[PDB]
This record gives sequence, C-alpha cells and structure tokens, in this order.
Amino acid sequence: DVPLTPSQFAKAKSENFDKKVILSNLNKPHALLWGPDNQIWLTERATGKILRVNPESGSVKTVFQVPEIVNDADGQNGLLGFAFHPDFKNNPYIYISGTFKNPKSTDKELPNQTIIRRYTYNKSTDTLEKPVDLLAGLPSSKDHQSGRLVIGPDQKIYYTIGDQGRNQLAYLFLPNQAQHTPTQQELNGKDYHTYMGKVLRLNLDGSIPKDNPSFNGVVSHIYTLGHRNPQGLAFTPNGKLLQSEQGPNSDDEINLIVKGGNYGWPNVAGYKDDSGYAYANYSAAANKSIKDLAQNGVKVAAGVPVTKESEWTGKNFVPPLKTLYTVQDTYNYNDPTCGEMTFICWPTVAPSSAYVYKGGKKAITGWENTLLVPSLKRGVIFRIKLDPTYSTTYDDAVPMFKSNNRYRDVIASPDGNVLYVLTDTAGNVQKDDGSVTNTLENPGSLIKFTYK
Amino acid sequence: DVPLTPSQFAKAKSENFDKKVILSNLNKPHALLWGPDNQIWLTERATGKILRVNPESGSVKTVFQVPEIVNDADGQNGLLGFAFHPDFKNNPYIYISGTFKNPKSTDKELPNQTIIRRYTYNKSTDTLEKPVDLLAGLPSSKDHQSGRLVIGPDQKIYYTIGDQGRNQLAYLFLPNQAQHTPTQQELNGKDYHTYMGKVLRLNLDGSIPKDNPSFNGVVSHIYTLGHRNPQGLAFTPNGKLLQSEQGPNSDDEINLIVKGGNYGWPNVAGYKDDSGYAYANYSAAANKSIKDLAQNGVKVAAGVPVTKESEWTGKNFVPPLKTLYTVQDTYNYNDPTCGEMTFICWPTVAPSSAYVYKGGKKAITGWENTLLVPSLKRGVIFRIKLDPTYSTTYDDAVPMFKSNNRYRDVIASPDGNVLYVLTDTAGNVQKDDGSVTNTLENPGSLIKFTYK
Ligand SMILES: O=C(O)c1cc(C(=O)O)c(-c2[nH]c(C(=O)O)cc2C(=O)O)c(C(=O)O)n1
Ligand SMILES: O=C(O)c1cc(C(=O)O)c(-c2[nH]c(C(=O)O)cc2C(=O)O)c(C(=O)O)n1
Ligand SMILES: [Ca+2]
Ligand SMILES: [Ca+2]
Ligand SMILES: [Ca+2]
Ligand SMILES: [Ca+2]
Ligand SMILES: [Ca+2]
Ligand SMILES: [Ca+2]
Ligand SMILES: [Li+]
Repeated sequence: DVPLTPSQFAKAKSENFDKKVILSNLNKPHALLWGPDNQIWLTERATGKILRVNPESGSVKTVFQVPEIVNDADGQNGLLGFAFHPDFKNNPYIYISGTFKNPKSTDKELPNQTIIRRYTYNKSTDTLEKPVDLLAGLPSSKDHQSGRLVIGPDQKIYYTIGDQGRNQLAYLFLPNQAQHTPTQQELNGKDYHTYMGKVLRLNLDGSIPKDNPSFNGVVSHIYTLGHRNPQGLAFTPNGKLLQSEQGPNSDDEINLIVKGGNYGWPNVAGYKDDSGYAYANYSAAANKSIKDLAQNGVKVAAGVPVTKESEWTGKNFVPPLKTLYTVQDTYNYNDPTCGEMTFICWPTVAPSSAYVYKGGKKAITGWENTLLVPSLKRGVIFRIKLDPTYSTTYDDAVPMFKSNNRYRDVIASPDGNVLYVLTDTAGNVQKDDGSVTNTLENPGSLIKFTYK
Repeated sequence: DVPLTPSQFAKAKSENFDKKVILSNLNKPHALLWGPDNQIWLTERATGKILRVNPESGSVKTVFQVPEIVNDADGQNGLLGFAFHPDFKNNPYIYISGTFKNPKSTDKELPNQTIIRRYTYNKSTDTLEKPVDLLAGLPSSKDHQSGRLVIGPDQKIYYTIGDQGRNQLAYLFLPNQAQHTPTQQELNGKDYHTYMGKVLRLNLDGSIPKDNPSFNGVVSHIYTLGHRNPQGLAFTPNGKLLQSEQGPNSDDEINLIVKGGNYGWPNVAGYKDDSGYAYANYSAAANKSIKDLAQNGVKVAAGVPVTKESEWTGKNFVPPLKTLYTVQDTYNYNDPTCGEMTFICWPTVAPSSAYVYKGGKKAITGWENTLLVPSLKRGVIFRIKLDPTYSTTYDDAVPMFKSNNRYRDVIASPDGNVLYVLTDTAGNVQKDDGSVTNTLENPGSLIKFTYK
C-alpha cells in the first residue's frame, strides 16, 4: 500500500471512543492478555514482572517476577513471550520466553540465550511456581527479538523469533540467518543458531512436532522462515494464522502464515517487486569500514554486494497480504522536506503486534473480521478488514487513536466494546504535523478505549 | 512480479516434453475441456462449432454448430462459454455463452447481446438439442468479452463477463461499468447493463442464488466486480476459485475470487501501489476529441481527469495474488530499443485461461498444486505454484513451451503426463529475441506435449 500523509494520520482521532488512562510509567510494558479470571495481565519487558490489573478499579498486583531476566537499557531484549494455556481451568499454565545469560556462550558480544519456559499458576498463593524449560539455547541479541508466543487450535506453541538485527546498525556485518535452516547434526547438538527470523512450532513439552514442515531435508522446530522482526501473531476463528512484521526503511508486512512458507527476508522486503529495496549483504562486503548509506539497499557504498529481489533464487516464497508501505525506487529516504530526522518520514509504521478482533455481545459496528495492528512510529492503531474466510484483506489499513504515543499492544474485552492498549515508556513518534518528537503523551501506559 | 527478459523467455523451451500437433485446421479455437466421455471437446469461436477429439487416435467430429453466432473479424466476440453439467450421466446438459443479435438494441454500434444458454445432449444421435436461454440481454461488444463458464462445487454457474473494452480504443469515451451494480428496478426489467467486468454466479436455470452477495444494497447475479478481461476461471480441489485476467499496458493478474469482493478495475490495476498505472477516465473528459496517449494513464493529454489508485474510495478491494507484471512510474511504454511495435515489450503476458493441474498416476514431478496460465503474447504456458491449501502463490510464474504461438487454453490428461493446448489462428507474438512476429508456427491448432 501507499503511505498515508501526515494530514491523513492527524485526522484519525477516533472521536467515537472515550479514553481513560489506567496506568502510566510502567517499565517497558510489552504484552497484555485478557486473563482466565477476566482481569488484565501484562508484562514488563525490562523487569520480568507479570502484573494483573483490575478492569473496574485499576488496582494492580505484581503476581510474579521472572528471575534473572537480562535487559539492556538500549535493547529490545528481556521478558518477551507470554500466553495462558487455552484450557486454563484444567491446565493452569503460563508460557513465557525471556532473555537469560547463556553460561556456555563463547561470544562475549552475544552472551545471552532465549528460553521458552512454562510456569504453573497457583491460585491459592496467587503466584507462579514450578518452572520448566521447554526450549533453551535459542539466539539472543539486543535487536529484533520478536518473541510473540501463542497456543494454536492444534495445542502447539507458535513462537516468533526475529533475525537478531543482523545486517543493520550494531550487527551490520553479521550474516543474516533468516533464510538458513539447521542440519540434522546441528539439531542433534541442540545448536539453534539458525533459529533466527522464523516462526517456530513446538510441542507443549518443547519437542519437535513430527508433522512440522521439512526444510532442506530436515524437520526442526521451524514452521516458517524468512522473517525480519515479526512481533504480531494471532489465529483467526477459522484456524488461519495472521502476522505482522517490521521491515527496514519500507515494507512492514501483514502476512498469512502457512506451513513451510518462506517469507523472503532478507532477500525480499514486502512484495518481490524490485521497488524501493534491494538486499545489500554487509557480511559479504570487502571490508568492515564500509558505511551503510541507509537508503534501503537502493544506493549503497562501494564494496557491498547487492542482490535485487528478482535475482534471488528462492523456494516457497510467500508475499505479504499488505505492506505498510511500498514505495518507488526513486523514493528519497533522506527526503529533506521533513527535518534533520528523516527516518520519521520513512514509509513504515513499525507494527508492534497483531490482534484478531472477535466481537461479542457489544461488538463494534463494522469491525467484523478485522485485524488490529498497533503502530509505534505513527501513534495509531490500524484496523484492517479481511473477508469472512480470512483469505484476503479488504481495502486499506485504517488508522485510529492518533496520539503522540508508541502503541505496543492491543486487546479487546470479551463484549468487544472496550479496547486495552499498551504504550512504550520511551522512543520517537510522529506528531500531527509530521515531525518527530520523543515526548510521549502517555509513557508506559495501559489505556482503555470505550466505544461511545 | 518483475518482468522476465526476452532471454529468460527464450530459454523456456521445455526439452523434457515431446510435441505433437493433433489438429491444425481449426478456426479460432477457443475453449478446451476434458469431457465426461474421456474425449477432448473444443470450441471454434467464430463458427460456433463444438468439436470432439479422440485423444488416443486424433479422430474428430463436429458435434454441433451453434446457429446465428455473431462474430466480427476484428473482435473477440462469438461462441465463448462452454461447460458440462458435473453429473452429465444423469443430467446431459451443456452450457454455453455466445454473441447473438439483440432485436431490442437501439444502438447500431452495440447491436448484440450475450446469452448464456443450455443444450441437451442426445447420445443416440450425437448432437445438441432443446436450447434454453438461461440469461439473455447481457452486454456484448467486440472487446474484453471474457466469457469463461464453469460450474462450481455448489452446482452454480460462474461466468466471467469483461468490461466490454470501455475506456480504451473504439470504446474510449464510454464510461466503464466494472464498478457499477444494478438497482432493484433494473433487475425487475432484466436490464443487465451493469453486468460488465463481473464474475456472475447463477442458478442452473439462470435465476439469482438466494445467497449471492449484496452490492450497494442489492443482491443480483453479480458475485464479484471490478474486472477488466478475466478469461481464466478454475476451481481448486478444496473449493477455492482461481482466476486470470488481462490488464492494460501492465498488471495482468492472478486472482483469488471471494464472494462479494471488488477487484478494483478500472480504478486499480494490479496492486493499489500507484506504480505504472493511473485511472484516466476519458468518458469524463469534457472534450471528446481528446487523445489517449496510451501510456497507462501515467502520462496523459490535457483534459482527461486522472485518479491515482490510492485516491479511489473503494469497498471490499481485493488485490491480486500475482501480477504479470508490475513496473515503476519511470517505466517507458514507448521504449524505442524494443522495436517499432513497442507494445511487445510492455510488462504484460496477456493470459488467456487458467487451469488447475490435478496430477495423477504419471504426475509431473514438482507440479503439485500448480495453476497453468497460457500466454498469448509471450508464447509460453506459465506454471504457478501454490501452497497445498491454495491460499498463496509460491515463488514466480515459470514459463514453459516457448514458441511463436499464441496459447489460448490448456488442459492435462487424467494421468497428468500429457498437456493439451489450443493456439490462436492469427495475431502477434514475441519471438525468442524479443521482437514481434505475426507468423505463428502452429496457427489454429490442438497440440499435445508428452512428458518423456
Ligand atoms: O521508521 C522505521 O522504519 C522504524 C522505526 C522504529 C521505531 O520504533 O522507532 C523501529 C523500531 N522498532 C522497535 C521495536 O521495539 O519494535 C525499535 C525500533 C528502533 O528503531 O529503535 C523500526 C524497526 O525496528 O524496524 N523501524
Ligand atoms: O501486450 C498486451 O498488454 C496485450 C496484448 C494482447 C494481444 O493478445 O496481442 C491483448 C489482446 N488479448 C486479446 C484476447 O483475445 O484475449 C486480444 C488482444 C489484442 O490486443 O488484440 C491484450 C489485451 O487485450 O489486454 N494486451
Ligand atoms: Ca523499520
Ligand atoms: Ca516478507
Ligand atoms: Ca519489495
Ligand atoms: Ca493488455
Ligand atoms: Ca484487479
Ligand atoms: Ca497498481
Ligand atoms: Li454459427
């Protein structure tokens, strides 16, 4: 899709909702869920705290704090995945993922691992207990961790793990592994270094499902590959799997996740269109003093090999359902017509989640079969219509709740007339007038939007 | 997708198949079917003849000639739709569509109608009898008739009817009706003038299914709208409906047809990307001597209103699964480096059909879940892979059987190792080196390709 203008974002004020801020100054709140007790549960990525919030009064209790979570002030690591067992009455389990020290790391630049872990909720002591590591030794870095964790209708764990930031900024010269898959030998050794830029599908005990797809002749935890930073993952009522993902300077994506698919990253951003992106592989550059021009591979410094999207020899490439956004090759990523901070003008929205709106007794008129996608950079939440079979999007991503906030997650109440939203404590966001600000209106908040 | 080069087309010679011409004396052969008698049936568009060919021996019979079919030498009208009832043993019906004079027409420039008609097959005399007009008074013209007629798993007729060529060449100043829909009053008077650029869904007696979708508050025969020239229509084994469609100078499409969808034409060609096309509405030009520069609306003469794809206010817009092909706004539709007939290099392939490959006990390796799309202009048959649920394409359109032929239709034998194709009698086609020729290697032929 084509980017909206600053004026088109500014008018998306959602006057048909009442806003109430329930909490602010949470410490990097990240995921929120409607709990089995019809209370709101949310995580703090930086602290490992799991908080429960009463919808009526807003009273908050720190139910548990995941010990030994590692978080860097400038990093996207910490406490990440968070899900309840779907049959919680009979299976009172909470599933998380988190950044933890890796004691066998022999790489001081990458000292941590990601672990997917199960906890048991004890209703009598009202806390979590009896941890069990389901899958450890996963990649960890400060960038593009993703870490969305959901339980599918098949009672498998689906877990997004980002490309760790390879081929940009602090990890510019590390080779991106989004396209790579393990050998049988690596699997035998539990060497999961290729579990970067993937959707994983795990048995509830952490083992490899025997019906997982095969990649390069090996069945592993990998379900799909070729992802950058897929922070959104949600099943539809008819069992399909929708997803949002952050692109580079362009081509954030809404994807339909299909078993064994290849979503193209880093060789293809968005559609395979050779439009506004090319794959510049800095790990293959002649030397590591070369500079990233940050023009999305359309123009690069001498010495870095570039591969057009159309030159990639790919298998099972699956294009996005929608891009937010795609631009022409002649697009100016340094466009001087906004300020010294051109990145705010890049044709992206930085989607942070993806939530399937299920309606209810007070369903919002017209919202049938929609996907809600919060935007960090634009300070909106998108509403994206699909057809009733969730086979295609209809029309465009409709912005809502415009504010100077970085929207991080969103759910709806069971009745469907109330939305609950998390915002980041810090970062940049685009103002009504299109310029950037790092003054956020509601830092680290839980916000309630009630349909009038 | 990005266009293949002339080199890339010329290399698609399919040396793994043996070619044999079965018939070479056909006049504008149009549709090809594997019949319920395990014979090949095919149509001649201008004569109205229905032929049956023994696939083993090659003997042929003219089973029937549809009387009073109207065809213009410079036109795409004539005998079009052709399908068997799916339970032919117990319901020996054949359904056709055709161009016929319209005795009610008061327009000497549009004197004809399209009629969807049923015939009863008499196996004792081997001919068609008892004609019955199921739906009459449909639009007719020389351009963009489409006319694919299939019967779905719901035992409804699905029928493609093109946009009649409005807003180009001889019909430049007629307002395109692809987006328009009937009022209830128009349905009462059987005024089907808005049945242009549609997929229709009809009951087997021609009536309106009671569960057809609503458009602008009215349920009609329309199932989907917003099409230009959709000549390919085919159901998958799991009940999904795939389609191919010719775009203007760009953006031929493979579409997934979903109930109630809007496929965007003429406001959107291909994706809603504002890339290489814009909607120049010559009917809205105040001056009717204005010229169409034929640069796909990117460059226009003074006086014609132009709407960008992103400026359209649309409802239920469904993007294509794949475009053949999409180019940048900087694309040159007049590239003199291509030869004096610059249209031959345009980023299109002119798909003429769409066929779901079902395999069999001699299925061609790697062709699971493929869609075969014949190309008129490039003289190839494309193979397009989808995932096993037919929810997404995988990778690109792979060209096959390159020759100096205009491929019009394609089917496969039950065992899956033989493909049968029809070729046009006349027209232009791209040669190995990219230039244009109107010398076709196999004019008006039924050809088979056998895997060896
Ligand atoms: O303008 C863009 O394209 C853009 C903007 C941002 C932004 O939020 O400022 C991000 C981003 N997302 C996170 C996150 O925690 O999800 C952290 C950052 C960051 O740059 O610090 C990304 C991206 O990561 O692709 N792209
Ligand atoms: O190069 C292109 O884009 C292109 C090329 C052709 C071509 O075949 O030469 C056609 C076309 N298709 C039919 C048909 O019978 O289906 C007739 C014609 C015609 O131009 O006479 C179209 C189009 O109709 O869009 N576009
Ligand atoms: Ca980005
Ligand atoms: Ca992708
Ligand atoms: Ca792209
Ligand atoms: Ca065309
Ligand atoms: Ca279309
Ligand atoms: Ca387009
Ligand atoms: Li005839």
